[PDB]
Amino acid sequence: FKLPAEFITRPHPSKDHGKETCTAYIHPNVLSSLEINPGSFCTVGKIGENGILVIARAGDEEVHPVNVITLSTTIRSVGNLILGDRLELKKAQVQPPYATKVTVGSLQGYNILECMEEKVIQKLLDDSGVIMPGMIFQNLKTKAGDESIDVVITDASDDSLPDVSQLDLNMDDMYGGLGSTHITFSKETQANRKYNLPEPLSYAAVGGLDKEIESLKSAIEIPLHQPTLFSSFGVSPPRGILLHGPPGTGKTMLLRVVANTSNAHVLTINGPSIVSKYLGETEAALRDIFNEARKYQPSIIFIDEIDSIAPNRANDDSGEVESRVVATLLTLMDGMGAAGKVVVIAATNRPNSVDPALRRPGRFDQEVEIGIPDVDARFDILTKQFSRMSSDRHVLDSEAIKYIASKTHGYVGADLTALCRESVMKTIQRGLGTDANIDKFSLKVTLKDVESAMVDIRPSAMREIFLEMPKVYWSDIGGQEELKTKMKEMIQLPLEASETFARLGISAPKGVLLYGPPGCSKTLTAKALATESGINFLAVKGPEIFNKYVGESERAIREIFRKARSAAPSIIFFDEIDALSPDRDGSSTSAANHVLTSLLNEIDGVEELKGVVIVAATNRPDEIDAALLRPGRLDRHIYVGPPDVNARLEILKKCTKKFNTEESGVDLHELADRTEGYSGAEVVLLCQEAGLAAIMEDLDVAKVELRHFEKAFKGIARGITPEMLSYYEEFALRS
Amino acid sequence: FKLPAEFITRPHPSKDHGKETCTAYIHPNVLSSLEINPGSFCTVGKIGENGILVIARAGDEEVHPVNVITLSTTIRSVGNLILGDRLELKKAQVQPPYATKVTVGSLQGYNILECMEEKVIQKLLDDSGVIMPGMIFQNLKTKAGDESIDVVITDASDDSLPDVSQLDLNMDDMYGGLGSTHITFSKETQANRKYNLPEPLSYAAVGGLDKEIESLKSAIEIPLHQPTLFSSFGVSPPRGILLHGPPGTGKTMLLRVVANTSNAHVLTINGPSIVSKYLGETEAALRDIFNEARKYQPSIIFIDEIDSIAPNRANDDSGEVESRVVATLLTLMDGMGAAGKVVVIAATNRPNSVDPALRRPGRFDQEVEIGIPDVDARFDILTKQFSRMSSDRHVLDSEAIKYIASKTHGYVGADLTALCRESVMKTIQRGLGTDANIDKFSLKVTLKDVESAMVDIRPSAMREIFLEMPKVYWSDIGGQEELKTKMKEMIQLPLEASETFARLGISAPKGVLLYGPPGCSKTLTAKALATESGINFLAVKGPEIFNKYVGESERAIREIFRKARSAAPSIIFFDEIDALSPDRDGSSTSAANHVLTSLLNEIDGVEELKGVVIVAATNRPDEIDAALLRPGRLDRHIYVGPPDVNARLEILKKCTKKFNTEESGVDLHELADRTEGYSGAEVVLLCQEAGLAAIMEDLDVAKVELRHFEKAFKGIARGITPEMLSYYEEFALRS
Ligand SMILES: Nc1ncnc2c1ncn2[C@@H]1O[C@H](COP(=O)(O)OP(=O)(O)OP(=O)(O)O)[C@@H](O)[C@H]1O
Ligand SMILES: Nc1ncnc2c1ncn2[C@@H]1O[C@H](COP(=O)(O)OP(=O)(O)OP(=O)(O)O)[C@@H](O)[C@H]1O
Ligand SMILES: Nc1ncnc2c1ncn2[C@@H]1O[C@H](COP(=O)(O)OP(=O)(O)O)[C@@H](O)[C@H]1O
Repeated sequence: FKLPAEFITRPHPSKDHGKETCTAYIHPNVLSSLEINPGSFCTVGKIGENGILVIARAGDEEVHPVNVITLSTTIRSVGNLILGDRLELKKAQVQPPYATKVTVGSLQGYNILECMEEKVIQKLLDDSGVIMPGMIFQNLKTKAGDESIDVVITDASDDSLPDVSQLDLNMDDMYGGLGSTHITFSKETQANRKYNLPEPLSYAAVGGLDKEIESLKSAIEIPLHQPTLFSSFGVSPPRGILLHGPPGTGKTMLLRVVANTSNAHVLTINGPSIVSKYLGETEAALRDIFNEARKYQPSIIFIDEIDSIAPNRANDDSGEVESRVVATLLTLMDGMGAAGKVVVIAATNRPNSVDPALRRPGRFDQEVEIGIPDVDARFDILTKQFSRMSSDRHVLDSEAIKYIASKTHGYVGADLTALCRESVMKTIQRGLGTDANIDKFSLKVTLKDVESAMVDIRPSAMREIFLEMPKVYWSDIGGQEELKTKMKEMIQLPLEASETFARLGISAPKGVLLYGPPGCSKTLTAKALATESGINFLAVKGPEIFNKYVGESERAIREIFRKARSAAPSIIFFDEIDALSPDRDGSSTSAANHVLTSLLNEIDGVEELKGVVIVAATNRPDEIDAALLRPGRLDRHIYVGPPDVNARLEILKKCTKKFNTEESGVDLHELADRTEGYSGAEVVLLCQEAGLAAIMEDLDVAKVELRHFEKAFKGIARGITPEMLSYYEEFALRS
Repeated sequence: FKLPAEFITRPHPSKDHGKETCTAYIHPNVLSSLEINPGSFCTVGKIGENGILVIARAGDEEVHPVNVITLSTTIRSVGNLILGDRLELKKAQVQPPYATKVTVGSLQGYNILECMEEKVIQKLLDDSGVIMPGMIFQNLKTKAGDESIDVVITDASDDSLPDVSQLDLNMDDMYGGLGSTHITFSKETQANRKYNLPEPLSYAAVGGLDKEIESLKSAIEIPLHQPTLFSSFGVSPPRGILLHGPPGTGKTMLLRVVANTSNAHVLTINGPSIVSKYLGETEAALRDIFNEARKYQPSIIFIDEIDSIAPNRANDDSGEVESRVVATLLTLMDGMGAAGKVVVIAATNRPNSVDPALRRPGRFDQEVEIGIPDVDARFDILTKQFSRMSSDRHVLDSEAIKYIASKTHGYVGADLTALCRESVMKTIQRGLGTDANIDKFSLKVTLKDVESAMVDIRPSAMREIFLEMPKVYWSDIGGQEELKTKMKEMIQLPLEASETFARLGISAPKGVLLYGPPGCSKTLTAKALATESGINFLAVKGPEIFNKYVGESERAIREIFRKARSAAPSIIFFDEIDALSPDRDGSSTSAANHVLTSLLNEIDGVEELKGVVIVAATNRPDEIDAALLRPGRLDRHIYVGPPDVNARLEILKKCTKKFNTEESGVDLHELADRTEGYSGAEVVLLCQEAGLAAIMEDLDVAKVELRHFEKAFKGIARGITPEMLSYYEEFALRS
């Protein structure tokens, strides 16, 4: 009449040896309810993963609750079982026929033990059960030397009739006291790929994320493993940790890693599955999971897609499962325990869509920010992936890895794995369709498939409000020497003399204004500074922040200011301020005035932010209001006129990188002399036109001829007039 | 067949001794239904944390109904049980093994009893129970010296095998009349933090709320304790109290403290959780709650999230749970009784979001308003927090507290608590990473972690209507003596001649206006006046009142005017009046005209605000309409022009305070003489630019040289033209 539905796993206590494989503590009523003899094998469905881990069963001592079951740490780790997964029990399969080879693998060790062995076979196969796909055991105490040693038993040779049961349980035979089947120590094989066993996630897979993953590790370590330190204080420890960022950054993998590396109980909600038609069913499920987490002292709560289950209260009054659930859960967690050891993780894609009641400092104080990987992080990810896929299947060199990382500017970490997979597909196709099913070992991995993959991937990460570490070197930029020297001076003053300024009480100007021709040297300078300084860079587009709704731009400005404040000292750059600054001449609406007063208040109004640096670039400097155009804020002004010969030569070389300079025969000096009064955008347009003319001659071309460049120069005009130069000169004279 | 659903606690009547620990006046039918011996222990589920206050059971005299149960005031105080809490009976647990040490704590006392103790052990352990966490007993009557003494039994070393029992009750075995176990009279420590017992809240915990908390105390004391006070005049006592203010200020603490300190029944609704699919079920529960509250004379009603459950009728006509619940609750509260003794507390985040039908003189006339804490209140809050934290874990001198309070101009109590929490987190992680898990007591809490915490706290309360300025004294202010006696006269007339105005009929003109070139220190003088005068101030900006929603600006203006009226005679200053005033020169929406008409009607129409003083400053006189430029309303005009020679000399002192004048070699008056066409803001800009030049010339210096000041003067223009000064003089002449 008990009718058990689901079970919860639990590690075997008391340590020592005991049984350690077939504990399977089950209430006698449940033992009789399954119509299977207790002193025999048992099966744990765990709603999937067929094979069902055939293991022997044993009785309890009347102190084991029905809802829990012990499947031993070894089996829990081998089967990729995490504390909190739903477990189901049913009848057992046929008895194991026999074992053929059973050979160790010597995980994370150099092997060659011999003396250190001391008959591992006895301590390994003496246990009842011991399923042959995988055993891992603690070092215990072997001879003199202590240390930690572990072995794995992947490799198999026997054949089992039931294809559904891939776990192929085998029996153990012995002859002795205190000889296997033709030894067991051989080779240092890794996890076998034949059975496709689930390899537990580890921190080694994630690379380039070190600082914030370490911070999260500490912030999860200090509540749970050492609660007495806080219990001495007793100041309401934090329970919620924010994990948000762009999609594809790998938050799910981080959650899996922190769940696997910790033996404590965790909760994995399915999201909308908890939502039910009944009014009180959701509350019953919430209180059930909460009291389950409270009953077992070490517990962790994982919540994903908060914006879906718990949307914003004001944004949408959908009803049913709504902010009432938020209120109930907050009230429950606000008094569930004084100190305890409980961790709640809120992993959401966009905190803005989340109810701002969730984003309260009192409860959800801890916040972790995840951004798109930079060049170093991308290189680390690629190297880790190459190490994981092993050198026997590829022939690559590290310089190609830097080249690939540099070629990927806006690529996300999720894009790299797909790029590798599609490169594998391209290599497989290029081998098959060409050589008629030749051996794939020789072809391995090359660079042409990777190049084709990055050409045809077409990522959807181009549109974004924040780009992280643009890549442009000083051998690619174009500008005048005085501007470069000045920018170096005012980037080296604050970051190297903040303490000196604090001692003198003068701080930093925190304002730079740029104005010049629309060609170049006004926008690419920000990217050059971002690449050189290695500091966080914020780019804001004028028309982008404009919205039909009035007041949205104010919220965007507040959000970007908060991001700049919370994202360490950085530099803030605006692409075009001339599209929002004019509020009188342009007869703009109240939104422009609100934006102007907001930026005026944020720059030097009743608040001072020494760490951040504000730099702006504009095309026409006159329409900016005098309130913003005041010395003290953006006081520094640079004339920065049209690019000179070497800068134009440099941008021509940059545009000629795809082509070959020596094949064309151009010395880069005649073209620079001919193109002197033009602009950088005009130079790019001329290069594009010359390339089009070259490729329309005889289809694909390996080089561009000088006649095409001459035709492009003649046909296309600069479009610039001395009037704008005189206007800039007279504006600079009055300033 | 009775099927008891839930039970509510009640203090043990008749005083005396009786049981006083194990009264347990439950109906015998419930005892028989649970299949447990009446002379055995009992437990209350109270939703979660099973094992609360294992206490022996007994029977009643068939008079007390099933719903109400009694567990005595001692157990009520021990378990922090709120009156009328929902309790679910559970089966008993096996008898306690033994008591190990037993030692008193001497709550709220200096201990050292000895002579007047007179063997409290016999009376302490003669009663059944004596639980490990503690007991609370009244002083009763022992010898002479009256007064009140209480003892708690916090510290003990009893071991219990099951971790489910959170209260681990112990048995009683002592020898006495009318040899122990290692005595019990020792130490005077507080509640043990190892067992993390829930300490009830106290009025001393909340700081900086003295006036409003005393008003709330009086408002909740008038109806209940002495209903005759209000029933003598026979005008019916109020039943509802409105609590409102910024989120996370004091509401939950007020509710919890008034619930704990009052022996009356306390009931808190679950808000939207009560709402179900059945329309009539919630309303039937509402009559059930009202009948339960009316049945017992001492009762407290707590209402939360009023806006969520009772929105504005006109704002949203959704359906289902709607104004019908408002009408039924209004009818229930209108005719519950004639005099009675019942207080209803309504804590809402937004008063305007609440349905105005609720805000009625006959129902919810009483309102409690709590603003954002000022410097003094925040300092008191921080000092109370450090007092609670105690000096055994950290050291903090008073000046650091004052500096932190001054820095945290806009922080809220929740923000301060979160900042302290993540300060402790940062200290713990820093110590761990720097010393490999060293003792945290030696490192404790310093100012560096606090500074890092306030840098990375990411404040969210900056966008607030109420703002507090930095405090500046007249010595810090450099200004001319001209008009100083005038402004002293205007500030001293309403405040120090209210009776003279009332008798003579002169009243308050309430008209002060400021004008002149930007940087003429009008805002600085207003801030200095507000700081020195020691009077309440309301910070109003130009665009701040301008709201995107139609009518929101009018509501904000009405709210700020009501706050000024109810916050004693004060001063209201507009930072930028040159935005709301212009309605004819430029194209403006009808909202600006409505605001102008409303302010014109408020300043002098129909009503006169004698107590408060209206002062404003403008950047251009043409923007002010002729309607406001009339005698009686802003008739007084203060020139407050550019600073004089002596004023600029005094200004130069403040900017040079960080530097040292002696080694500079300048006389500090010749530089001021050379700078006569500038303004105070312009002088500050010149000093800042000179400091920037000094730090950019040779980095670290201890002084600014004459050459730097000369270069700053040469490179910066005054930016002021005589024509605008002439226009200002002409405008002043005509008015
Ligand atoms: N830092 C990384 N290193 C390696 N692979 C990564 C990284 N970030 C993402 N990936 C790749 O992206 C995929 C994992 O994406 P995952 O779903 O975990 O991302 P997420 O940002 O948490 O988003 P989602 O909301 O879809 O869960 C895998 O293919 C994985 O290889
Ligand atoms: N004056 C204060 N001193 C110390 N801590 C405070 C103070 N005010 C608020 N807090 C902190 O903020 C938390 C919540 O604040 P508070 O209880 O005052 O909010 P509330 O307005 O009643 O709640 P809600 O956000 O639900 O309306 C407290 O538990 C405490 O940690
Ligand atoms: N002599 C001075 N020393 C220091 N600060 C000054 C001085 N004069 C003006 N200020 C600062 O400049 C501000 C003056 O504001 P103001 O420009 O008059 O406002 P508005 O733009 O409405 O005219 C004040 O907030 C004050 O802090």
